[PDB]
Amino acid sequence: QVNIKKKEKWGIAHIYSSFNNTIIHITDITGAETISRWSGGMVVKADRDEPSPYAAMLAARRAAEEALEKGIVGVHIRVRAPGGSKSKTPGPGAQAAIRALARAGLKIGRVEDVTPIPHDGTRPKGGRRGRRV
RNA sequence: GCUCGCUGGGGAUACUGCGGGCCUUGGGACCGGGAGAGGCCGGGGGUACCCCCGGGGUAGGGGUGAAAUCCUAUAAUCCCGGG
Repeated sequence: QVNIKKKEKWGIAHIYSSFNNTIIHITDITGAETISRWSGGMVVKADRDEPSPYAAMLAARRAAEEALEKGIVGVHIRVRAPGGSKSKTPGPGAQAAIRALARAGLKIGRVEDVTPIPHDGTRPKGGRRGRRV
């Protein structure tokens, strides 16, 4: 690690928001180095706390502390969602992670839509009425 | 008055049938601008999924109303680049 002349590293904080868990992973600008990867499960094991927003807040906060050591001080936030036969809407940890970043002191200059939306179409599981209980 | 089904001649020509003539009002046909997810063929773009190659990166991922099966450690999820 020499040949820094940017004078302020920037990291594209990736947020994958499933209804089944929330994962928060941060990489530098390139994407070529992962500093942090923290998931809801690693925070707390209980299968319902896994997508829960409090669990997601703390996972994002942990990563955020690591990012500050690095001198990652600005973040782009890239929101996506599951998409191949799931709902394409982002889960609860999106809103939680944005809040953990806002408290954490990492300033957001862009908000980015890299979510799976096809222009070629994908069918999600149902039963001819969608999902039901 | 009767099922009242049949017959012959004379007359009329509105309406109907037929033969002839005639007219554009119906019908089909002509020409010019114009719009279109009409049909047939060829070319081509991107989004998104998937597979595989390489990098990066650990311990859970996945799934639900909750779960469980299941999936994962010479490494899955995760994140990048390429085909």
